[PDB]
Parts: sequence; C-alpha cells; structure tokens
Amino acid sequence: RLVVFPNGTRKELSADGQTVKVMFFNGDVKHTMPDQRVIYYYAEAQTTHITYPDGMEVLQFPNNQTEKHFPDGRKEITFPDQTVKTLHPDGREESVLTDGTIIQLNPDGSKVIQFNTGQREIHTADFKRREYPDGTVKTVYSDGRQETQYPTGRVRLKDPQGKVIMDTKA
Repeated sequence: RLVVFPNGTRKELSADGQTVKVMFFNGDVKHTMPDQRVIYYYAEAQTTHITYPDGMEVLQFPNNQTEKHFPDGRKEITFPDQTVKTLHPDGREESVLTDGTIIQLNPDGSKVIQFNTGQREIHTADFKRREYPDGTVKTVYSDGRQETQYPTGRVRLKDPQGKVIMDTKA
C-alpha cells in the first residue's frame, strides 16, 4: 500500500512487506519493523530515535553521541570522545573515561574519583580526601589541617604548618 494523507504525509509498505515507512510532511521519517521496533528520524534535529517494545529508547545525535534510556530509569550517554556517563534516578552521575577512571558527581555536592590504581579521591566543600587500598586515608581540610588514618586504627592530625596536634590509637 501507499497512502498519501491530505497534508502530504506518505505511508508506504516496503516492497517485501516487512517495513512500514512513514514520510511525514515536515521531513521526519518513521520505520516500524516486524518486531514492533520503531525507528524515527527527526529532520530538523538530524537525530535518530529508536523505540524498542520493552520501552528502551536509544537516541543518536548528529555529533555522534548516543543516549540510551533504560527501563530502570538510568540514562547512559556515550560522548563522541568515547566517555560513557550514566545518570541514575537518585541524581548521581558516573562517568567512565576511556582509560577506566571513574568520576562520580553526587547530589550532596561531592565529587569522587576512582583511579585505575585503586586509589579513590573524595572532594567535598570541606575537605579533599584520598583513600588507599590498604585502608589508609589522608584528608586535607579547607583550613589546611591534615589527617592521616592508618590501616592500624592510628589517627594522626596535623595543623596547617605540619605540626602534630592529635595522635591516637586504641
């Protein structure tokens, strides 16, 4: 079949019967497949939008970025530089850089960086903290004080000039 609507939109079945092809008057194009997958091209935005039956949506942008919308509410963005950012329903954003570094932006204002080496940096308004696989924690406060927590339970606190003001262990 070919149907041409009064507004000039055309609905045409592919010759082999499998693809329903709508050519909208505004330049948009929609193909609907036998599995009910819908592929929609938006002409002005030059964007492709695929809707799967299970509700997943994938958008492909002309800058080469991809955005995938999961049934669990996550949205995963693949930038043109290959960075993959995941937006979680609770507001966390987690970027995985190509070298595998993970950068997490959290709703509370913090930024957490998980390096390949196992080290983890936590940045808040009040401190910058580094965590190490053995359990060591070094924290530098906005006022310049520095705390080292050792794997043993020992906690050593220094003033901003480096003088020890607290050194405790159970």
